[PDB]
Amino acid sequence: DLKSLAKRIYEAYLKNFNMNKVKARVILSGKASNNPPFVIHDMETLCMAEKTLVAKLVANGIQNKEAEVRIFHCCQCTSVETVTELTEFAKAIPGFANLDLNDQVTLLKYGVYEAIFAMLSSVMNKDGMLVAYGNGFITREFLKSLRKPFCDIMEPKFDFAMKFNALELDDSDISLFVAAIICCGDRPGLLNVGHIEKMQEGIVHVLRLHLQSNHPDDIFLFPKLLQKMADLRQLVTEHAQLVQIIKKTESDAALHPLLQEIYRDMY
Ligand SMILES: Cc1cccc(Nc2cc(Cl)nc(SCC(=O)O)n2)c1C
Ligand SMILES: Cc1cccc(Nc2cc(Cl)nc(SCC(=O)O)n2)c1C
Repeated sequence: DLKSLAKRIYEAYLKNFNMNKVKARVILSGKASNNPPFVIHDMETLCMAEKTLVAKLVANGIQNKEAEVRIFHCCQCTSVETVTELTEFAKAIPGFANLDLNDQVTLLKYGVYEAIFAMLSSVMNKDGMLVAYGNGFITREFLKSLRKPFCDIMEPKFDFAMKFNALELDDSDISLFVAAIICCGDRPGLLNVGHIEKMQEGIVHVLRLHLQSNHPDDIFLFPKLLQKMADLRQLVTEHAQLVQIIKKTESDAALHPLLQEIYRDMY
């Protein structure tokens, strides 16, 4: 029964996310054959990568804009796609589809970015992150090179990811972790907190059992992951504040309407 739950969540994860850790680590390891990632480490390579990966935009003249504005809009596009995937994943979580329609929206509103930065670790190593469906690799140092405030976007997530990747979780662990993130009983605005906590309790229960079987060498792995969930909520809170800064101080860098709605009245 509980392994049913764990397998259903794992299978929904493998099915709904176009990029997962095993596939990411292959690309990140320099392995693979055709269509390897284009490395984006300075202005020259960013322009080259854009001419191949976003041809229509280049024809619209985006390369007249600041590199920081293109990178930010690239980030937004990835976020919209990942929110779409997480929304479908959550539907595959047992019990979620039975919740009130307003509570589903609320759980995903507060959960998506915590889950996003958790799973972002999977496509990060100490030197950069995968982008563009595995076809680009943008270096950590190039991102640090951007003018403020855009140089402050990615680095706190690199810092989180290096410590998160140190736990050596696999997709079977991560799928349960993300399920636990979404089914969070203390989100603001929740109508039926009681059903969500019962849903949360069952998922975390399976997580605890799964980590017991999958990581018998890490005595405190379960409470370490509880702490990472708190760490992610703080990271998202801070991230929403930097995005709000960029929204008002930085013109040319408008916010997408799906993401705008996520941050509205969030924190
Ligand atoms: C790392 C990478 C890969 C592929 C394309 C791009 N540049 C982008 C990507 C996107 Cl989705 N959008 C833009 S500019 C959009 C606009 O100016 O409204 N520029 C970048 C920065
Ligand atoms: C899965 C993935 C990989 C790479 C980038 C992104 N989007 C990000 C990541 C970071 Cl650290 N920052 C941003 S700012 C735009 C937004 O708030 O959605 N967007 C995402 C969501």
